[PDB]
Amino acid sequence: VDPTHFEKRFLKRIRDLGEGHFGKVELCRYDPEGDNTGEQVAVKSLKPHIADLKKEIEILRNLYHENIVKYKGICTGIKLIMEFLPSGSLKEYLPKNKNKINLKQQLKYAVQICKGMDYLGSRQYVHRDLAARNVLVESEHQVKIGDFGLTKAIETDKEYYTVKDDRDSPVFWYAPECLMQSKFYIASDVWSFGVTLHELLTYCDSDSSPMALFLKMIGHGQMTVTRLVNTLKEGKRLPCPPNCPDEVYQLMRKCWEFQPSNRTSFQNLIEGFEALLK
Ligand SMILES: COc1ccc(Cl)cc1-c1nn(C)cc1NC(=O)c1cncc2cn(C)nc12
Repeated sequence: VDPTHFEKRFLKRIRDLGEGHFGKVELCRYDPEGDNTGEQVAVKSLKPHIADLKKEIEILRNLYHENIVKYKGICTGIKLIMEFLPSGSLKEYLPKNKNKINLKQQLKYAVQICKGMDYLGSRQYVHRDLAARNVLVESEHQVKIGDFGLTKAIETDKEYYTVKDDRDSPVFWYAPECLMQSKFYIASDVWSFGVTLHELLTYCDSDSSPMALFLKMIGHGQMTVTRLVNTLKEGKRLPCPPNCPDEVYQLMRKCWEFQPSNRTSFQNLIEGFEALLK
């Protein structure tokens, strides 16, 4: 018996957890005994791209870290089976738990995101989609990177992976090199982390989301990106979140050096946050 093989006959759908343009995540119970005592699992599938999900499955099957959602197996199109985190993403969790998640907890979540991302980069992968919606909450004390749908392998001795396609990109989390040349470096993930940190510090408030704040700064869906690149070239950046200490904001700003080669590393962020937590 292969513990990573989930038979369709016993994989029972319970309800939706979330959905995108092409992907879907559902809560299921894998219930071979048929009495509703089986383990609950999160199941990612595609809406009725298949090659992409097979690549994501193989990436996650080979990642093992406390701040990366656990791979459990497959159901064979194909479905990806993972552990289930009932608290969902930071985007759903933070607005409902502000009283519980103070600055000290926010900085510990920032450390955990950095550790999971640093592990990913050590494996020569660039995530390309780091945002609060992709950070899952295990508990009030732990977060995990929870999706790898856009993840690419950077070739050995190369510094970036080039992605040119017709798909909708999270442009308000993208570094200048991603917007201008579709080049993704590990440092491009650091830029996205700075935006995710801003979301975490604003408790994922929609009125002060990266998209809302950049749209206020820039003033059509087709001219948006050029005005965003120009704003970044001018040295403009997302403002300090409400009640965020300047020392935290300065670490966030080091994520957003214009050139990828000047940005902080994830390990330097971890050390900076650990110094503030002491
Ligand atoms: C990262 O989240 C997503 C990624 C991709 C897509 Cl199509 C949707 C979501 C998502 N949206 N919402 C509202 C809630 C989501 N997920 C979960 O609650 C979830 C829970 N436990 C383990 C999970 C593993 N994954 C991939 N997702 C997991």
